[PDB]
Amino acid sequence: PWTATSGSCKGRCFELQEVGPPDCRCDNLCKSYSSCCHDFDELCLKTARGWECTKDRCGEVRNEENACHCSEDCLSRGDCCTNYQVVCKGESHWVDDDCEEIKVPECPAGFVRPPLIIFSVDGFRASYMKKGSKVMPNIEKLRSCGTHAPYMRPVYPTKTFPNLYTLATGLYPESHGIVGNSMYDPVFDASFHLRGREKFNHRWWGGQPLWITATKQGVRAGTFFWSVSIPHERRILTILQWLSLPDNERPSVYAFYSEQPDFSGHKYGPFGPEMTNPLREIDKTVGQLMDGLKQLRLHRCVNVIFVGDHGMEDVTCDRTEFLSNYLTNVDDITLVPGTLGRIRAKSINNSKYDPKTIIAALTCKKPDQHFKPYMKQHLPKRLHYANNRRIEDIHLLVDRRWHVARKPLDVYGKCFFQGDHGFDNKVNSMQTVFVGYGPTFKYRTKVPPFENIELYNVMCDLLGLKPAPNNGTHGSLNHLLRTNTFRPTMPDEVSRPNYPGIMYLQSEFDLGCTCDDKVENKLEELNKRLHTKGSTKERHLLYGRPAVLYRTSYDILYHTDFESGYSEIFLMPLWTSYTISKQAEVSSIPEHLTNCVRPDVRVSPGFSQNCLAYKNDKQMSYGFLFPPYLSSSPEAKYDAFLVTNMVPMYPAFKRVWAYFQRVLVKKYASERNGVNVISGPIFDYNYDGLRDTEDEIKQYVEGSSIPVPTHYYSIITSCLDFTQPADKCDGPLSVSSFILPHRPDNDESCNSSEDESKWVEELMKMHTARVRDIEHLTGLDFYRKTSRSYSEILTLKTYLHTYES
Ligand SMILES: *[C@@H]1O[C@H](CO)[C@@H](O[C@@H]2O[C@H](CO)[C@@H](O[C@@H]3O[C@H](CO[C@H]4O[C@H](CO[C@H]5O[C@H](CO)[C@@H](O)[C@H](O)[C@@H]5O)[C@@H](O)[C@H](O[C@H]5O[C@H](CO)[C@@H](O)[C@H](O)[C@@H]5O[C@H]5O[C@H](CO)[C@@H](O)[C@H](O)[C@@H]5O)[C@@H]4O)[C@@H](O)[C@H](O[C@H]4O[C@H](CO)[C@@H](O)[C@H](O)[C@@H]4O[C@H]4O[C@H](CO)[C@@H](O)[C@H](O)[C@@H]4O)[C@@H]3O)[C@H](O)[C@H]2NC(C)=O)[C@H](O)[C@H]1NC(C)=O
Ligand SMILES: NS(=O)(=O)C1CCN(C(=O)C2CC3=C(C2)CN(C(=O)c2cc(OCC4CCOCC4)nc(C4CC4)c2)C3)CC1
Ligand SMILES: [Ca+2]
Ligand SMILES: [Ca+2]
Ligand SMILES: [Cl-]
Ligand SMILES: [K+]
Ligand code: NA
Ligand SMILES: [Zn+2]
Repeated sequence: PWTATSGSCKGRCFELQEVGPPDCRCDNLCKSYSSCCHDFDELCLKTARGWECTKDRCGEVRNEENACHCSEDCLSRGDCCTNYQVVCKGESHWVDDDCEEIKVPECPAGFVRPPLIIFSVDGFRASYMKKGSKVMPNIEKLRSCGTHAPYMRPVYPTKTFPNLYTLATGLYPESHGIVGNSMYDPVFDASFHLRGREKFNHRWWGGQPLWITATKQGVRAGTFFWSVSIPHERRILTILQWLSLPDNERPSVYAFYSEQPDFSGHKYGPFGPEMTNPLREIDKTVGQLMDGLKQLRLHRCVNVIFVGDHGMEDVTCDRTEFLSNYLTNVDDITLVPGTLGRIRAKSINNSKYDPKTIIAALTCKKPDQHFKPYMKQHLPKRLHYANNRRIEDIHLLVDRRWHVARKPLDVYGKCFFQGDHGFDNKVNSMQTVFVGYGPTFKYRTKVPPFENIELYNVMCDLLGLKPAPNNGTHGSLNHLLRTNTFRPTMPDEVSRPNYPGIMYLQSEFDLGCTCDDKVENKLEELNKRLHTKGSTKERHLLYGRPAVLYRTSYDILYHTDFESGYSEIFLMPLWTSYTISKQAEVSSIPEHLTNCVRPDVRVSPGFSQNCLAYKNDKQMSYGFLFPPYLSSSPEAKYDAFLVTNMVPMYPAFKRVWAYFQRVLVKKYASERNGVNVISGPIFDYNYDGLRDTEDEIKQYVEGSSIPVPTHYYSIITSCLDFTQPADKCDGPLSVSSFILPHRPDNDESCNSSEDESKWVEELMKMHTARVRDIEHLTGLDFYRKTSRSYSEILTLKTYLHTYES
């Protein structure tokens, strides 16, 4: 829209509030709206004499034409060149100073809290920290002397706006709404693009980003965004000038963004020899900032975060898959292409368009096919990439180093580029960086890798703000912090369990399936009773029972080898917990326990499954949560065939589940010196990442009230010190978990005609999960009763086992 650009920026340069149409603008974003006053360049973007003081300029008379100053008044004016005190007052560059612990904020009088400066680097791959260390001394000083992770995991897709906005909000893209760098919203009937004006409309941007959270709570925020044409040196000088403002106008939070190294990375690849110079240049910018802070006596006052959005992979246009090689109908689709694919109908008036036929035509068609198609609800749940109408139903997960495109003309265009990003967020090349330096961060401390969704909470903790509701786990990053830790309380248990005893006779049941229990001494008779009353429960429930965080009716069921929380509403366990020692033996299913299920005399027939429904349902079979293969004794093996341990399983999924239970659990116990396993169903028919209520379930076992899970989870816990057995661990724990999709075929696994040893593990790795993912999906809270700090437990709950080298 039109602006009066006739007015002036005099005494307004980089003003901290964005003035409306009646005026022309002088803020750091004015150029991006073509709204600056005519004299913005002249007054606000000075360049004369460059960015550095020289000996000749020391004690110059102030000339207001200069980009920066070397006059005696510059310190109190806050506009010296960042090297002024080095060149003119015999001081050292910050990077040449030994690091010294910052135990408290050393701030000028009138500072109410340490400022936070967020320095974001686009496309800064995690491995640049080591690989570029010789050319980035300032960054290396921040890293070594402050708090750093070896890498930080971005969100999917590993694109720029989704990640930058996740850093801003603590939200998954599905929640904040920036699901891609390009998007179509069918409700608005509008398109969002990198180029163009639509991206500036507020309706795209969900959640509450840090600058708003700060403003709403009375903390002044620096104008976060810089028009691209403003040179980095000017952005630095501007932040330092703002930090020199009076107490009642000075921001408490600042942001710097660099388009490098992403710009060069796309052209040259992540490690192209051309990459050295951009890394040197970013390091020089960091050194300007630190030297400038040091001049202002703020270098032991501010907290600095050095963070990236995502990494960068080698991708060249010869590694392109074309949908025109697969689809005969290729002109009837719209593709959002590149390092991910999203497909929809070109016209909503095409009644032929059929997603099922599209998926089929894209599935395992070429031997080394470098993408895989998914309906979005079938994507790995760790990606949290489905619950937004801007995400098309059909998704293509693209292999690292490749692109997908609709037709070969479209690519001639990725042949002028050698790098890209966007792939699955567990891919090593997509990982990025985190360093925190300052009074509130720890000193010379390495922390484990963590996800970028956690940072918003921490930025809030650094500024004294209450975060808006978000997808971080607040407290899981307390180990990065010297002070201002957030100490939450465990959620309160909402439903208390029943503990049913023996209440039903065998003949009350009509299961249609019933084992012929033929076997029939008081040493063992009291033993069986004590096991049913929970005498072995300390062995199998190592960390307390899970708490149920919603209103329901459920029963705790005790057994020799396993304990369960059985839902009377869903007719199956919510959780089954058991411990397998390193010594445990695997056994096979005896004939008196084949093709049959036993009534559980603690649970009414009306609250039990039955076998007739499985017989009648020609598509659905059943498996067991506690694995009968791992029963401790032949007497205990009967418990594994109780109807209360049965769950609905498609025969295709049974292949996966049996291999897990019969092969992998024991392998893990051998490798990890025992494991504790908690397994159960998940119902997420509306693909929102949250536990379904009973009225959301779309599929039941034929002719019954038995709901069919969308997924099966397992949480596998052992001692981080693997010289201690899982059931006698004195210290921190180790965990890996999965959320496997409960699918009626193995179309996902292109090698599934082979033996399970050639494909099931690969599937499970792709569907690796955090405990916290499982908690959202089940309304359960785990690790209630450990010896450990609750924040250490929150860290453990956010861990993801990625399987990357
Ligand atoms: C990740 O973390 C996030 C954040 O915690 C989790 O996301 C939250 O999840 C909740 C459950 O799905 C969801 O609760 C909704 O809220 C509905 C109100 O939503 C609107 O207002 C929200 C609050 O706005 C105000 O406050 C904030 C505070 O900071 C300010 O910044 C605001 O400016 C306001 O002052 C607002 O956040 C929300 O934003 C969404 O929608 C926008 C479009 O308007 C998008 O721009 C934005 O990106 C958000 O979009 C996401 O979320 C929506 C779902 O809301 C989703 O569809 C999108 O795909 C996208 O994912 C809205 O503007 C409320 O109406 C809902 O109530 C129904 O269900 C409840 C259950 O208790 C019923 O009891 C209730 O009766 C009600 O039923 C009625 O309506 C039904 C639905 O239409 C209808 O069918 C029925 O018959 C009834 O009539 C429910 O409470 C939060 O909205 C959501 N927040 C965000 C930001 O996403 C997320 O779950 C976490 N993920 C995981 C995996 O853990
Ligand atoms: N990869 S690619 O897309 O092929 C490539 C294309 C070319 N390209 C550009 O044109 C850049 C993209 C971009 C520019 C210019 C300026 N810019 C911001 O000023 C910004 C900062 C921010 O910072 C958010 C901060 C929140 C706190 O944590 C640190 C980040 N957030 C947001 C928007 C999300 C709101 C925006 C983002 C680079 C990327
Ligand atoms: Ca980026
Ligand atoms: Ca759900
Ligand atoms: Cl995209
Ligand atoms: K069946
Ligand atoms: Na297959
Ligand atoms: Zn990029």
